[PDB]
Amino acid sequence: WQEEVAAVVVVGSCMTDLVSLTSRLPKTGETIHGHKFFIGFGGKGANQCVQAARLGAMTSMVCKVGKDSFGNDYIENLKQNDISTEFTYQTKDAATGTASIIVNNEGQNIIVIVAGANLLLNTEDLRAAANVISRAKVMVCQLEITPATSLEALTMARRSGVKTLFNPAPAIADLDPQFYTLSDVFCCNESEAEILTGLTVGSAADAGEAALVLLKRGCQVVIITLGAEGCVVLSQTEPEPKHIPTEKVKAVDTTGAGDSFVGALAFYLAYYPNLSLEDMLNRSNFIAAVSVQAAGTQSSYPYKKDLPLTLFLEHH
Amino acid sequence: QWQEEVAAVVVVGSCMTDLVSLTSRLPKTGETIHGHKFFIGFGGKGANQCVQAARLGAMTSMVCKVGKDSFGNDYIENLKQNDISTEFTYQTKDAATGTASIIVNNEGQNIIVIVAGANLLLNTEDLRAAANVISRAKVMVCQLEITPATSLEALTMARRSGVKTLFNPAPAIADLDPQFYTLSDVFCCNESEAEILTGLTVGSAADAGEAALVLLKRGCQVVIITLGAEGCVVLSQTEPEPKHIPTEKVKAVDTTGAGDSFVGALAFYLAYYPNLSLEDMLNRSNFIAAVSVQAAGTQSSYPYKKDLPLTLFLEH
Ligand SMILES: Nc1ncnc2c1ncn2[C@@H]1O[C@H](COP(=O)(O)OP(=O)(O)CP(=O)(O)O)[C@@H](O)[C@H]1O
Ligand SMILES: Nc1ncnc2c1ncn2[C@@H]1O[C@H](COP(=O)(O)OP(=O)(O)CP(=O)(O)O)[C@@H](O)[C@H]1O
Ligand SMILES: [Cl-]
Ligand SMILES: [Cl-]
Ligand SMILES: [Cl-]
Ligand code: NA
Ligand code: NA
Ligand code: NA
Ligand code: NA
Repeated sequence: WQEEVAAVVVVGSCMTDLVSLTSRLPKTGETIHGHKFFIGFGGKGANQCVQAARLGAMTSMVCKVGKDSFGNDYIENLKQNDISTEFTYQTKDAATGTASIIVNNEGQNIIVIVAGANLLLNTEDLRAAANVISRAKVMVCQLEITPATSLEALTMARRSGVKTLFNPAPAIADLDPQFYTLSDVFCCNESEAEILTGLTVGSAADAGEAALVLLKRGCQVVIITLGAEGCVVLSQTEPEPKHIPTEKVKAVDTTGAGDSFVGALAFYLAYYPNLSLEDMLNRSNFIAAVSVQAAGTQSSYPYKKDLPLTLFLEHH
Repeated sequence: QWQEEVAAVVVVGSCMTDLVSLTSRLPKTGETIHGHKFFIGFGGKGANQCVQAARLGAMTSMVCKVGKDSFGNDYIENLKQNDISTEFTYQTKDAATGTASIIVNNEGQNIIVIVAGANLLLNTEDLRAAANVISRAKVMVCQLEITPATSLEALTMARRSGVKTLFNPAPAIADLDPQFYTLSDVFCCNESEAEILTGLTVGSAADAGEAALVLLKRGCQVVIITLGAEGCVVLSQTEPEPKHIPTEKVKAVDTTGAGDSFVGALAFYLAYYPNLSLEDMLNRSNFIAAVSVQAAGTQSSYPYKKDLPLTLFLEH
């Protein structure tokens, strides 16, 4: 008997985060000593997948890691979060992707990303995932893997009528035009928006303007997250920007909040399709805001059993 | 056991996992950059020294503390692969294995963040359980990448048993307890360490000669200051006139870890060739350290006895 399908498929990155906490950031040629080191699980794709899974989504992570200790440990992390690893591949040709992060006591950081194995996730690897993709409700992609691969995944999703949620992160100024036209929901932050559009974006009104450019490039729904100001949304049917504020909380660590938001949104798009988009975004704001109230990235992302029941009910 | 060969060189000191990312530029505050390769290597001054000695044929034992974690288990396998005893390599769940996060551009310039972690939990009770191995050694080597009190106690234990002490005050500490000098049979440091320890400007063999005498007068029996490509300068209580021992000119590939190669070669000679003159030991140690600078990769650059000329192992 054919079992429950994954409703949320994430094609994207897994990165081992190698974090050192220090009291100052080093300069060229310097050695410095920090006071704490830890390994965390990151990568935009996996962050998003994990948030959606913890909310109860059945998910499948399509990604490539290394045939190495960090890749075996990432696979176990996915499984622990009840994520299908059927299309989590391993390769000996490159190490699992890494992010080396140095963070001083003011939260300023230096980051060196080596994408590694993530970049060897190829179009044949996606084709083997075709039946899972075609049965999904939502496909989520970012800009951490090879762009040809992500383009293919969005293409495959469209061909089966699967909703596409694209997060253009990290952003680049000459993004292939297809990424706008293949996105049903296009979601980025202020700094990404500024890179994509060339406009200065430092307010919800500014984000409104930038969103309109992204819409005219061929997006259907455009969401710009705004940190503690919440998010702003527009769409082809309602092109007037709608600012969706979020209640004032005292942040502990905002790292990974955007991924929390996107994963929440993927969950809602997949399991609650009749909610209004404004409702989905209020809920996604809420969930991301819970994540900013805890340290870490993925270890901050809330589970369904710790969130209020009202986040899982149909509209009042 | 008593009639068989025991560890002649016991190193009480540090082990660090090197987390290396290759990039084309070094990042600055706030920046995220991408590199093109990530790999894991083995470092820490104590383990580096031990590895060089072992490779030259010494029977060695590494007294150190790593984490009860993957990097600790791997560090232990690295020690064993290099025929080093890990009887007193401890593992703790209370901190992670020491790490060095190293970012290296294409010119070989680097930023390095060290988190000493587990190395700082090596304590006097750990040394007490190692007391019999320490007491039976010919040479005990320590540095300053563990708690200084612990290196001091190791030095003390060695002196109580008549074991030769080789102290590398690296990285240096400006208010180093005076007892360290009185417990050091051979005190070996580099120019920049000598400057921190003495307050003198040290940028030449002649400057080093002066700083060395300051160190000798603090109570060291022998003082050696390494000088990079200029070789080393040595003095002793018996012969307080500086002797500059040059090294033949080679084309360096990577000098990282050269001082540890020199120290480990010296420990080897002190333990297995005690009838050589010191000048001879230092000529040979310069040579071996100069071999290491001609290859990439720190411990992976440290030569083995079978690849070195026969003249390095001939007797008095
Ligand atoms: N300080 C805060 N208070 C409440 N919610 C916050 C918040 N910072 C972030 N969020 C929530 O997380 C969402 C994503 O924020 P954003 O994309 O700005 O995240 P990010 O990962 O770039 C970290 P940051 O916002 O600190 O730069 C926001 O839409 C909001 O819902
Ligand atoms: N360029 C070079 N050519 C030949 N031998 C070298 C060398 N650099 C270092 N060595 C050898 O290594 C020994 C230790 O040198 P030093 O203590 O300066 O190493 P180090 O680990 O501090 C790196 P660096 O010397 O580049 O600053 C020297 O005494 C010498 O024998
Ligand atoms: Cl610190
Ligand atoms: Cl692109
Ligand atoms: Cl004494
Ligand atoms: Na983001
Ligand atoms: Na958080
Ligand atoms: Na040194
Ligand atoms: Na070298």
